[PDB]
Amino acid sequence: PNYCFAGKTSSISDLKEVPRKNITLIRGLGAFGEVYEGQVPLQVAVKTLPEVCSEQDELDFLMEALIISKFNHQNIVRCIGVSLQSLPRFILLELMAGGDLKSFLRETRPRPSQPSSLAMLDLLHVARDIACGCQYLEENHFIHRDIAARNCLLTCPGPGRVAKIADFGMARDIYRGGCAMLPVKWMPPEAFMEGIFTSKTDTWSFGVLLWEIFSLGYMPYPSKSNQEVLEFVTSGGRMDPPKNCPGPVYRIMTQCWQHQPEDRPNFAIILERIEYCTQDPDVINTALPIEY
Repeated sequence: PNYCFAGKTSSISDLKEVPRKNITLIRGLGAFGEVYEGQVPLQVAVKTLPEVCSEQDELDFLMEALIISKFNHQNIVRCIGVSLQSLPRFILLELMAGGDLKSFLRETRPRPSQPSSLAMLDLLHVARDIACGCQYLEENHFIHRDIAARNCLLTCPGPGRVAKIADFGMARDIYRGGCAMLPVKWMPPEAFMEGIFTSKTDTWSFGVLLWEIFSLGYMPYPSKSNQEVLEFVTSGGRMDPPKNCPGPVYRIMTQCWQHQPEDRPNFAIILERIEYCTQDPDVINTALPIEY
């Protein structure tokens, strides 16, 4: 099977096959398939394909490799290569020691133990990082379909951290699952209703990611089920600001959640507005809540 991105066609032959003897698994790092820290030395993350898998699982794994390998942007996780000619098959990825963004936010919340673990600027930098990645996808006409905190990774826990889009499983499934597994809480009305997807789809999802970020890792639409959210959003309902969220930041969210896709900003505009928030002393001097 071939893969097309940015007007070019690649195949399995285009993937950089790394000799299996050059790859060593160091430690597990935590649904389908496991992820390890590895060495090729170059430190990598290793995603494995279970040997007990269907032919469709194999094609899915291949397509994931093709998709990530063809992106070229600092805010999308790099693919070092693959090891598909030995079993179990490997995809070799940029090692992201900070882990996933949702877990990071939850575990690094300000507490009386760590009163200054995070500040507004840290959150705005994460938002900018992912918005930069989204802008790259948008300008290359790639619709992610699942922009959410769980699908982003951090290079490290500490101050120089960079956030990157990591998981492209939904886009992979669509490129060629069930209702219960659909990320409804991240989807715009035209998406779950008509199955219409555009870049304005990802704009809506990014608004929800922004809420995730500034809530410090809460599940969107607290206390609402998927179907309750669907009816809520379809009726015009929107989330309230996260605790202590600056007005200028919340306004970016609500612009991302405009009912009509044409009324939602593209990512160039979103980046401009995030940048403006980062300049505003009243925004960045706002204290985040301390979780007791």
